[PDB]
Amino acid sequence: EKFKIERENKKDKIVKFFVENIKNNSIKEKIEKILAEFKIDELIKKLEKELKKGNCDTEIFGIFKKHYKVNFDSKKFSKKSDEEKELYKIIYRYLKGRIEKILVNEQKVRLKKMEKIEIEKILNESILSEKILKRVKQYTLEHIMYLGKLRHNDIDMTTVNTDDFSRLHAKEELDLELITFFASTNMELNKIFSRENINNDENIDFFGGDREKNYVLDKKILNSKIKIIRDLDFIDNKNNITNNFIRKFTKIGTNERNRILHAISKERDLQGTQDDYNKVINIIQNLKISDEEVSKALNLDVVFKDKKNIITKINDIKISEENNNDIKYLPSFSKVLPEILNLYRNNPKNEPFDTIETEKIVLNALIYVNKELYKKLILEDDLEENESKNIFLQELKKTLGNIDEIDENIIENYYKNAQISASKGNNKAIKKYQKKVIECYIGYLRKNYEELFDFSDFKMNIQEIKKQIKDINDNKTYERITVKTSTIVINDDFEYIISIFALLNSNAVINKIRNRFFATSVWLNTSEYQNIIDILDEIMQLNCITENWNLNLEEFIQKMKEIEKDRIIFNSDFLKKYKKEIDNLIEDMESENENKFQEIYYPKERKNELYIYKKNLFLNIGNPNFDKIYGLISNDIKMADAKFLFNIDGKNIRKNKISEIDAILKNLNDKLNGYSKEYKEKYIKKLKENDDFFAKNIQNKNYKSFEKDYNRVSEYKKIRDLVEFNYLNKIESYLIDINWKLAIQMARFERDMHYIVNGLRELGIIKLSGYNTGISRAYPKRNGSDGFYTTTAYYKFFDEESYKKFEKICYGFGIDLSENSEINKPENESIRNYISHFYIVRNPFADYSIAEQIDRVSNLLSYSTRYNNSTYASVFEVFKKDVNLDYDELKKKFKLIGNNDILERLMKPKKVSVLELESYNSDYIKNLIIELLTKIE
RNA sequence: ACCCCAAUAUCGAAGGGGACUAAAACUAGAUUGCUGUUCUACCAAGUAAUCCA
RNA sequence: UGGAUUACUUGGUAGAACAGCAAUCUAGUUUUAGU
Repeated sequence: EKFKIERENKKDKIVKFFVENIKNNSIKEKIEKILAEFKIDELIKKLEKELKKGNCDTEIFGIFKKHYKVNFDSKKFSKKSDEEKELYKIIYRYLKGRIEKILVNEQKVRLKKMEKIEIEKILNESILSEKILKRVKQYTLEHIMYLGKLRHNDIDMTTVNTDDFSRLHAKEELDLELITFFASTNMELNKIFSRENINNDENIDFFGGDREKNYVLDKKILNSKIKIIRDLDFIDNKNNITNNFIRKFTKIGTNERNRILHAISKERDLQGTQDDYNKVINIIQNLKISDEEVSKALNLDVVFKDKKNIITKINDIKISEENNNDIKYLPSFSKVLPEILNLYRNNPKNEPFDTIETEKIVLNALIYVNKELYKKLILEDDLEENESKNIFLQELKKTLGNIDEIDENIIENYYKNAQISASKGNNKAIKKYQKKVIECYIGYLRKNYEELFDFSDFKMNIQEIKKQIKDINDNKTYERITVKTSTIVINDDFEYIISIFALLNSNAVINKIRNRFFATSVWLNTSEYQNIIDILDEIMQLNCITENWNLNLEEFIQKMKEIEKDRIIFNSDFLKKYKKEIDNLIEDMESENENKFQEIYYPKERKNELYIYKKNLFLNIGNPNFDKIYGLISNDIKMADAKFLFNIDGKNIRKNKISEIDAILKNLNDKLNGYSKEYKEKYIKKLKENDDFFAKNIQNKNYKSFEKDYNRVSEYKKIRDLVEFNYLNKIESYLIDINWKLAIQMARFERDMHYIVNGLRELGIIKLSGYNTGISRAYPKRNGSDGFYTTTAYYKFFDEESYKKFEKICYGFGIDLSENSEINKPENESIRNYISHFYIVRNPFADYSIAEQIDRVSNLLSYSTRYNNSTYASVFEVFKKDVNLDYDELKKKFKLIGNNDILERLMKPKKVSVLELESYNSDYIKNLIIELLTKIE
């Protein structure tokens, strides 16, 4: 409620005053010649006299305003201008905020904690002048960026609604993510290509300044990788490059990032763009990878041989695309499943079959039919004007609510009444509601079905020996009866470029931009980003040379074959690397009775004969950074025993004790729902010193026999992770998350350097400008000086004096645009090149710690006060998946390049259960996160 | 622990919001363990051929 | 008669495709209560 009741060319003439007076360095004298007029240190004395009573209430600000009336003339004794009156305003309101915070501090010296701040202990501080200059700078900076934001997005300022502080506050948080996604495809497409010459081992900018002689790299590319590019018509036979990188994928790539960075919402580009037959190629790639229902020969079409028309009735159930909100309220399939199994064991029309292994076939054929049926009876949508025996949900509303009540939310309101009754001390209400809905669905099933539960006719494993053997061994069986299991259309080029980018990145990068097309569409309540939110949901669900055209397990033969062949992509280099690393693991330096890696890496005949396939080793031989990541886990791998299969005490874990611990942790997650945490804590600690009421629980021997079994399953899962190489994925995950999270704020700074230039062009301070097309950088750099104010920036200036005045102003705010000042350092000593080109994943540990770059981005974003701790809070949420954060320590002020013993008080061992146990790999992943951030070698 | 709120250089704004705390269903994912069907490889016991007799 | 080139029977094991269940964590949506 600040801007649009004021600033009628009046705040503008105050900001225009403060800018050219911070430039001339005058406020740091004005502030003390003004604040000396405030008389202090007797007000402190009468504050001491009133706190000698111990008031801390509504009688103190009157004393402060009375002393203000003594000092400042409350009568209009003077004729000061609006600027100096606003300095008075800022100082008086800041002192008001400090005195209310010191009164809540005086409250917080006599309560149960005594954090002390004495009043006379702080005088020569921000009281005199430390932070009020920062306050004036933040005021002027917020108004300059506020002007430049509206100028950038070409908004008429007079017609600004408050609603456009919600329409536009979310369409650029999405654009930071759409720029950080646009540059992590620039590094993925540098692992495919390089330049024509061998000596260039750097990155290309495909999206921007284009260049010819850009050809394939014959390493690190897989058949699944090269097949996508070969199917997208990027490469032809003999691996040459087609002319779609000069007419189709280049031009459509650069225009999108131009329209995102420059915020050009002018029109659509041209009709000469990606038309529909250029999109059917990507449609074909999405078609030929998804699963076919005909390709499901594994729920065994011998269970429904004589019932081969009930599923035609199932497939004739009509559904429509409402995706209704009456699915949040019905309990899910996990609760109706035991009752459907018990209904199968209630039918008096079927018998004990042959034995215990005949009917597991039948149950695994039947649960897939019941699970897909439950989502077609709910979604059974609207109908014509003679439909008598009707849908499931109307009997549900008939059981919940009375008649003349069908067109009203009785399900929603009845769940809300059950939840209100739950919140008044009646914990049973939600389970009672779920049991009523379940018995309603059971009563609906028994009268319209159970002909599908009729298993009178049965073959007692007598012909299903060779029923499906004869069904597969014979071809042309067109009557593979299926389940339909409820189209991909791309509209415009934004969809067309994000889909191609989304089939070129890792499966965690799409979760970063799917959730941001989601949370933007929830914020605006629209449905514009709906064709993109589901194309990203079908590509996240897709995750030929597997064993046919793949691993022979005799590694002499295939390396010799693909040496003498010059399965073509299976280069002998990666096979020899895989060979060498497994040989490094299995070679017993302790050459004794020790073959502990048997059946894990080799099938009972080792030493260069046979080698078992592993996918968390073979999918890390190939990235160009492998041996740096691999070096700090390999000694931990080569020292863990084989307690897995060598003894009884590792097969009693794979069969019995894991399920017992899950059963104990499933009979408390249902006993302890809907209770406050004080009750759960006073019960969860009595479970530790229990001496008679663990026998009423699942196991016995109250807590020692549970913790020993938890320790044994814990060390089993310790050993399973490293021998399967389940830490070479966590490290790559951490590196790509940290580099993503730093490139976010490095794009934010590039946006704010547009807002600065626009907000100071409106104010007439950096006037006589111009627009230079093609280059997409806000400010000029000294790269190619003596005339650098014109060319190397999106905005042109007039003379060099205008750029020098602009640089003086930005240095006054705290943004240094000089030579070599952590911005214009030449290569990789600038933050803009080490992070906006993704070198934390491409080349780790190279001359910089990770924790020494978090500081260099948390200090480049220190010119604003709202960005305070916006990087220690944004980066350290990556690690909450594996360690606990201490947020009270993390909101404070610190640094990481020095300040020893700080990564131990900022993160804790992840203590996890609903019995509050500790995690199985807490210490190892904690020490591995600490050593990843700080290693310089 | 930060932002905004007036008759405002100042005059019960000597206050009030964002906000936290806890609990439900539903959705999506990662790891581990289990169940079912096909395909492949390895090891062990068995049935059935010369050859050495 | 024993070593030996053979074909298939179950039986541990291990990989790949698909379907289902349970535990732990993470992100989200709708909602309830109180301060």
